[PDB]
Amino acid sequence: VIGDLKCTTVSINDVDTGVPSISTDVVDVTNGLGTYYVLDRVYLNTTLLLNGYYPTSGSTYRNMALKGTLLLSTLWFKPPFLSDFTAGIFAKVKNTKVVKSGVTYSEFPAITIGSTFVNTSYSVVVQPHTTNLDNKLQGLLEISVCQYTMCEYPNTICHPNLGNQRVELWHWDTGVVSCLYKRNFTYDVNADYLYFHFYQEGGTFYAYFTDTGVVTKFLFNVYLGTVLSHYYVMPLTCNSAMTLEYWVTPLTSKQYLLAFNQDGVIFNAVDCKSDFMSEIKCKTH
Ligand SMILES: *[C@@H]1O[C@H](CO)[C@@H](O[C@@H]2O[C@H](CO)[C@@H](O)[C@H](O)[C@H]2NC(C)=O)[C@H](O)[C@H]1NC(C)=O
Ligand SMILES: *[C@@H]1O[C@H](CO)[C@@H](O[C@@H]2O[C@H](CO)[C@@H](O)[C@H](O)[C@H]2NC(C)=O)[C@H](O)[C@H]1NC(C)=O
Ligand SMILES: *[C@@H]1O[C@H](CO)[C@@H](O)[C@H](O)[C@H]1NC(C)=O
Repeated sequence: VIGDLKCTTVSINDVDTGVPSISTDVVDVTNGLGTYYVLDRVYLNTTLLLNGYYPTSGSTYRNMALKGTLLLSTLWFKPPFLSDFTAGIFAKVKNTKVVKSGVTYSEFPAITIGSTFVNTSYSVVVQPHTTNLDNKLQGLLEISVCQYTMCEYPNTICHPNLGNQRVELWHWDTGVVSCLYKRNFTYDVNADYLYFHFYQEGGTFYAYFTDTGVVTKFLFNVYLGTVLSHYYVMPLTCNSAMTLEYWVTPLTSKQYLLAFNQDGVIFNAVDCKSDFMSEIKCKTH
């Protein structure tokens, strides 16, 4: 169980198979991927040593995406899918683009980061939403940090035009809900991959993002005053048979050597303590 409101009892499959296999991918930071621009300053034709929240080059992502249609399996809402959120996580999210009746769509999972996922605590939610405006599909990231009454078995659904067996049910809250943060951010519905840094330091939750290139850029922060402990990528139920990828690898406080080109772009990165050559390279400015 994720949150502890019994929101639904419709098409829940509690009988227990094996635990699903989670696909893996090797972390490669060489072209800048996994790094973010420094918000307070732009760098040009230079290379910089700094401390940040970075993944371990050479370790793995896990594809945390769960695609469904009608049946929600209870296994989806436990480890290894409910996972630990310590220092932070770096996300590599495929923008699944499926074509139906002349229209290309934009679908990928939503993620919640929280402690207990009870309405006595604050949970972060990053949920995509698309809407048809002037016969052209636009995309938003709906970002909020609230005292959500999260559900046991939280899911999202795809665009109605792709059809749905299920309603969307990841929290249940009729009244007013206290929110530390809420705003929407647009994203390019034509992007192949979206990239996310989520981390926490000194009671503050941070977030970075990009839908262009491989190097993220500051999205928001908010002071929570508490420590978050878990993340859950929610299953996305839909009638289209589509392929979802939500690759997550942990961040830790590390030292990276980043190279900035003439346009201010991070085009190369080195994880200093990852391998022996990276150690030496960082030790030679
Ligand atoms: C805050 O969360 C709880 C759920 O954890 C909400 O509802 C009650 O919770 C208790 C214990 O979990 C259950 O035994 C009750 O059955 C729940 N109520 C109902 C009507 O089912 C509680 O209402 C939430 N508060 C707000 C303001 O959303
Ligand atoms: C973030 O975007 C969503 C989607 O555009 C906004 O939700 C809509 O708001 C209108 C008016 O408040 C409602 O009548 C619609 O039903 C909402 N759409 C859905 C799908 O729920 C939301 O208000 C935006 N929030 C912020 C803070 O910008
Ligand atoms: C580095 O940056 C400057 C900034 O104008 C640019 O003109 C120059 O061509 C770049 N390349 C080198 C090798 O300095």
